[PDB]
This record gives sequence, structure tokens and C-alpha cells, in this order.
Amino acid sequence: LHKEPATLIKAIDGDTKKLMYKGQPMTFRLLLVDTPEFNEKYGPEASAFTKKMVENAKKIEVEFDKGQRTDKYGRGLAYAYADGKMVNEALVRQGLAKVAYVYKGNNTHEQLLRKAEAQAKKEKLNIWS
Ligand SMILES: Cc1cn([C@H]2C[C@H](OP(=O)(O)O)[C@@H](COP(=O)(O)O)O2)c(=O)[nH]c1=O
Ligand SMILES: [Ca+2]
Repeated sequence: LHKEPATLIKAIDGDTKKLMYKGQPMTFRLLLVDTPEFNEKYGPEASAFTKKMVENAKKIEVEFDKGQRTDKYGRGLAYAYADGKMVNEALVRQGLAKVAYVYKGNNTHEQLLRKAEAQAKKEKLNIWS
């Protein structure tokens, strides 16, 4: 897998954001995770966490997996990095997302993220509290 450039256009919520990618605006949905909706418990906190992570970053990159690069809604499906740190993993490690939506062929980082979930759950963090 390969990291590619993108720039932040706007934070949206815990697991979606609007990024400019190859010079075109796109909504990106984070692979392999599910944050609570803004309306739900921890929803606000997930949204804030992702917003802070991406807005503070000097360099945003997206990394596509081996499988489908856009979902049925036209959202990009990617792992997103903020100054080298994966947003997907960071949300899970903080208990602000669950590992979810693990589809065959877009699951390169599955085990990495499950390891982070186990640690967040062991620490009883946020969703796991
Ligand atoms: C994360 C992800 C979501 N999706 C689709 C599945 C769900 O379809 P449905 O809308 O029919 O429930 C939806 C969940 O995304 P959200 O969690 O952003 O709502 O996005 C994919 O198809 N591939 C993916 O990798
Ligand atoms: Ca969600």
C-alpha cells in the first residue's frame, strides 16, 4: 500500500472528512472503523478527535487498500494519516471507534486495528467504559 497526498477541505465527523485528492474535492470514509454518529454517545467526542487530528496536521495523506476505492455513496475509502499517524488506528486506540465494516480485500490493516481495539477495551476507554 502507498501513501498519497491530500489536503483538508473540511472536517465532517468521526469517520468522514472532505479532502482534496488529485485536486478534486471528495468525501472520504475511513476504512475498517465505525464511529458513533454525532447524535449518539461518544459521537461528539469522536468528531472532535478526528477534527483536531486532521486540522492540526501539517501533512495529510490517504492510503487506498487493494479493493474498492469508492463506496456506493461515492465516498473515498482509505486509511488517512495526519503527520504520519493513522487516524483510523488512533480513533480505535482511544475507544472512539469500533473495528467494523471489514470486507474481504480491503482489510490490510485489520489486525493492527484489532490490536488497538483490544488495548482500548483493556483500558476501558470511552466506548468501552
Ligand atoms: C466503511 C465502509 C462503509 N460502506 C458502506 C456500508 C454501509 O452501507 P449502509 O449505508 O447501507 O448502512 C455504510 C456505513 O457507512 P457509515 O457508517 O458512514 O453510515 O457505508 C462500504 O460499503 N464500505 C466500507 O468500507
Ligand atoms: Ca459512522
